[PDB]
Amino acid sequence: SGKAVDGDTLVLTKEFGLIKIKELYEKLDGKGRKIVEGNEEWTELEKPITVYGYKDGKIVEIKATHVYKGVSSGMVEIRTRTGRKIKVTPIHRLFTGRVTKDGLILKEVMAMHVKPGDRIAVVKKIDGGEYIKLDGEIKVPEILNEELAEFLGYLMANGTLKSGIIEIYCDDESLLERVNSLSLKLFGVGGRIVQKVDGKALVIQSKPLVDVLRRLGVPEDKKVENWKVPRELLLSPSNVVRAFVNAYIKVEITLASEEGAYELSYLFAKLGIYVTISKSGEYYKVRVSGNLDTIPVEVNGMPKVLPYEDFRKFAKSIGLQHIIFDEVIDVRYIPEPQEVYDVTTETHNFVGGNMPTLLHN
Ligand code: NI
Ligand code: NI
Ligand code: NI
Repeated sequence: SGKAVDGDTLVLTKEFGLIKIKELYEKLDGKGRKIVEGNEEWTELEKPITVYGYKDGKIVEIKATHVYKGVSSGMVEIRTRTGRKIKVTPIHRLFTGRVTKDGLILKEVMAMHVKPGDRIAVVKKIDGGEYIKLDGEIKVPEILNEELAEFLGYLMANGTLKSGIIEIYCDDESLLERVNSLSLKLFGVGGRIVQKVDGKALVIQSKPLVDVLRRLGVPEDKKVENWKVPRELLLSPSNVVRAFVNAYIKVEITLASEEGAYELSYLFAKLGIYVTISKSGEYYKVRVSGNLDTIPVEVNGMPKVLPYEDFRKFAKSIGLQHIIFDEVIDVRYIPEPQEVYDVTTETHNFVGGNMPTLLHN
């Protein structure tokens, strides 16, 4: 086998958003020049796609030129403290590393040899994105600007899409006037703040508004099985995502959708926001804290581990990041054959996993 990952491993791409690598492979398969050797297959893509990777000290957009599928006789599963869970072939590479006076020093380690306590590299800040254009009756904003994203923030944070009706509950009357004002501004349709008998609420009665908001990917409400972040938000610029997130939080988020929680970790990473995920019973809890409680550094040119409050003093001393170092809590070998997948990029690394992780093929 080569250096490869489980088919459910999420990958952030420009062309398809956040997608499991087996589903990306099915879309790029054979679209180019193909080489088959037994159970392994390589395609040199006729049209390279765009993914994200570590390059010149930043997490940025990069080209991906080749795809791979084969079989591995077993896998390694690595669980870290922030909640990353990555399933990879034993020779797949990850990065350990340290913070020094002149930036990060990294070191490749095969997944088979990662042990608990290792500080592996994960992605805290994603640079990238561009304004997305969207698809008469209710007027619709033609690009996904900051105002539309702010509206969608409030909506998905505490709004439902009953009937052909939109309802948004809260206190803080200024938030609710803001939502109605933005609704009139963007869509030309307003609502009245019906002081409901539980608390205050805004309600907009427009059958075609809930419909285009559904087409945008807005969930009918929270507490739904397939709750997901609208695709276009992951692909948007940083200021748009900030307009969304500042509205979505008025700090923890409980969901029943594994996928939606993972997508949220990517959305927050696009703002450099440190995020953890935990699973209580069947529910997922996305917690929004800027780094771990201990940080691996180089002092005296020698390795050391510093608590957070000594690390911050040392870091302010030297001028301080897109990458941080998560702590492994569990390494497991799974002796089970499965299909594995890979994507070749110019940097020989890419950003994937249930939470943004720097993977090295
Ligand atoms: Ni290498
Ligand atoms: Ni940056
Ligand atoms: Ni509220």
